[PDB]
Amino acid sequence: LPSGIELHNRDFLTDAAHLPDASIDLIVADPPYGLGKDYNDSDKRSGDDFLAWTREWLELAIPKLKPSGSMYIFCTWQYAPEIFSFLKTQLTMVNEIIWDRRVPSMGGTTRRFTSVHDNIGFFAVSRAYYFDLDPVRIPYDADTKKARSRKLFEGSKWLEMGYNPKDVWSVSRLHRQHAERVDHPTQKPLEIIERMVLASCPPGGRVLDPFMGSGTTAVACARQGRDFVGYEINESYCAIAHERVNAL
Amino acid sequence: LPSGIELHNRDFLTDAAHLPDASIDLIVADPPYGLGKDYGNDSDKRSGDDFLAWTREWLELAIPKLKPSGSMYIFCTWQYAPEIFSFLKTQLTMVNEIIWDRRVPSMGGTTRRFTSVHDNIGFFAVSRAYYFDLDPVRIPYDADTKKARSRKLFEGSKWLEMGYNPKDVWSVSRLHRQHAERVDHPTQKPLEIIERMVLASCPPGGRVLDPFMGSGTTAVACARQGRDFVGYEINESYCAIAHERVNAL
DNA sequence: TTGTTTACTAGCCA
DNA sequence: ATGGCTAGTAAACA
DNA sequence: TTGTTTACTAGCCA
DNA sequence: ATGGCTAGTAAACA
Ligand SMILES: Nc1ncnc2c1ncn2[C@@H]1O[C@H](C[C@@H](N)CC[C@H](N)C(=O)O)[C@@H](O)[C@H]1O
Ligand SMILES: Nc1ncnc2c1ncn2[C@@H]1O[C@H](C[C@@H](N)CC[C@H](N)C(=O)O)[C@@H](O)[C@H]1O
Ligand SMILES: OC[C@H]1O[C@@](CO)(O[C@H]2O[C@H](CO)[C@@H](O)[C@H](O)[C@H]2O)[C@@H](O)[C@@H]1O
Repeated sequence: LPSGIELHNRDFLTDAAHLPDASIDLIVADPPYGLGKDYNDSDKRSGDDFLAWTREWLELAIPKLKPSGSMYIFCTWQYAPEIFSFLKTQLTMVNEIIWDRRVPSMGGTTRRFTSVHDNIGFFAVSRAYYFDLDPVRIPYDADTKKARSRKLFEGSKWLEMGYNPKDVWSVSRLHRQHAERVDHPTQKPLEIIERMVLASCPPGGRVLDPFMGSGTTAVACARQGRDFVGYEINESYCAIAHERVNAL
Repeated sequence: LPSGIELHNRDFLTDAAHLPDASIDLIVADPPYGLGKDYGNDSDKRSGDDFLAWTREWLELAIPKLKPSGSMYIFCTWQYAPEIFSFLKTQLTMVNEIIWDRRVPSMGGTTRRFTSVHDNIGFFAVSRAYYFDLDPVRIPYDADTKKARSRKLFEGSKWLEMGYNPKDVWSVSRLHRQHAERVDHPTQKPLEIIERMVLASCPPGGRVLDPFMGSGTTAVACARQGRDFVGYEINESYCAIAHERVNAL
């Protein structure tokens, strides 16, 4: 395991104290959504119970942010207004990013529009948070270049280097047979996590994942060169995280 | 003006008495986002608690106008969506959170954030027996995509042979100024998405309310789809365009 | 071209 | 207050 | 092929 | 407390 890469198979809430306050540049928080998934009982909480537990781990993770830190939190629309409304009292919301998973959730419903997107709250401790777009700009290919280029835009940073990813990221969910896929139920694309890691944490900086699971953020910090602290209570997920960071 | 489509050049929050309680099948509300736009008025200049109290006020007037099967779509920005949705969940139940991918991002010149190309829409319902019909809004596959999707497991399926759910993310590009449908409105919404709402959550003949009709896109939607419509808008210029868009059908 | 699957069925009736 | 039966649900990876 | 624009800069300075 | 100046921000309509 590399320098700065820390994998703790420990309950984050008990072992948060073991992490120094104001010592993490970025928190990549993909916690249980409260959707009844089989991880333990972590995602088997619903309603005000789940909201209370969410707040409980958030008040432990927030103080560990440096004055320049930022945070991305994954959630479902079913709870996003409340969790975001709470986090707006503690930090400032810089963005709401929509992961358009392209592939919709199945079930067989016809009484509503099917879920295709996940909500991501992008918060910051202060207005002097760190944000660097250049590493995450998306380049135009030759054809997309020739289409967007005009003598009003020639030389513009968005044209030559790349455009802003925007607050909706259209990336397909990892198929079970995808090369990236491992033995985790709710994996996250490396594209997404890597974008966030590059855009809000200095090189060699510290990224905390209170609910790390497969080490997706761990892999994202291994490459791109950033320090990482992870917390996953499931032994098998920590194993797969190790294998994922020990193959780069 | 056609029958069943009513256009009012007044303030909504004050004519709410006129509207009967439990008469509206569907509310399609596109309110001021609290963003500083100039609608010819200063309604979108409110921010923070001012904006949110004003929002909750007009909402407390609009909600009783929905009959039990009633539903509501509400446009908003991510800066105020958590609070607005949190309040509305105490009144009605949230069925969906639809994200309007406007495809074209907001301009300004920032490099410290992610440019906006999403608007939030809250889909709430009064009861669990709310009206909803997906078949009018199913998206049919074309001769190439259905072929790419058709497997023996899916042959004869409702979603394959007819059309799939539009999902809670609608990637409909914003209306360019030179676009044919575009009128002289600062924040015009495309006819596609409002027509989708009108077709799905309002039965043929039902009454739709747009407290902030603007250019009357909901009026055109209700006229083209055989649904009654009522609207409110203080700008007479916007109401004039709202008219013209309906008489042109 | 094809098997298969991913964080988000639901309304009745009993 | 609580299950079970039903008609039903996409895009994209290997 | 090309002009033009649409609900959402941002920090500094005199 | 107030503009102004800067360095910038894109898909898609006509
Ligand atoms: N108290 C807890 N502390 C640390 N991890 C937890 C805790 N409770 C649940 N978890 C784990 O958090 C993970 C949530 C996952 N959605 C994270 C997946 C991860 N983002 C990935 O891309 O693979 C689950 O695997 C849980 O086992
Ligand atoms: N009290 C008010 N009552 C009725 N309309 C109002 C009020 N305040 C502001 N408005 C208008 O509400 C509209 C908000 C816009 N989103 C309407 C756009 C409209 N959905 C369209 O299709 O273009 C503005 O045109 C306002 O002038
Ligand atoms: O608006 C529904 C919304 O509420 C949530 C919590 O955000 O669930 C709560 O409210 C439901 C109302 O239908 C109850 O069924 C549920 O018991 C309660 O927790 C979400 O599940 C849903 O998105």
